[PDB]
Amino acid sequence: APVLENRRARHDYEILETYEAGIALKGTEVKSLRAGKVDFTGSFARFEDGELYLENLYIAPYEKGSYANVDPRRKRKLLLHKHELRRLLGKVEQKGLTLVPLKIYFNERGYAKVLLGLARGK
RNA sequence: GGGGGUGAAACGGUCUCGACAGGGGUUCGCCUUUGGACGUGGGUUCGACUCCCACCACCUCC
Repeated sequence: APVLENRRARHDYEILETYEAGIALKGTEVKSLRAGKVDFTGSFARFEDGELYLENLYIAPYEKGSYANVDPRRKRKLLLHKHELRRLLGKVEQKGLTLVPLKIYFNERGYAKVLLGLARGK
C-alpha cells in the first residue's frame, strides 16, 4: 500500500524546491500503486505543450495475478495550478534543471499525489 | 466442468488544492459549478471505492 519514494535520485541529482502534484491516473494504475513494484528508474516529468506529463514511470499493472489493464509506461499528466506551474517550467527547460519523481503516495483525502523537485548533479 | 474466496488502513456522504474538458456568468479581468482514477460496464442510493448486479481477472475447493 501507500508511500513509496525514489531512492534512485538521492545519489543522482539534487533537489532545489519541491512541489506536490496530483496525477491523472486511471484506476487500475491506482490499484497497481496501492501495491508496490513500480519504479522511477528513468522516470522524470516533462512539459509536452504547456501541461506537464510525468513520463517513463513504470507501474506494474495489477501485477498480483494478471489482469486486463493498461500501458505500464504511459505518459501520465500532472496537476498543479497555473501560477504554481508557470514557475517550475521557467526554472527548467534551459536544460539546467530537471523534473524528477521524488515520492508517491495517497493524501489525507485518499488521492495518490506525486512529489517532484528541481535537479542537477555532476 | 461445477463450489468458495478476492477487486482502497477508517467498516457511506468528494473537494483530484492545481492541469485539462463540459457548463452558467462576467465590468473580456476573472468569479462560479460539473467531470476526471479506483478491474468493467450496468442499476439501486438524496449521495457509494466501498450496498446490489453480471460479466471479467486472480486465487481456490470435488
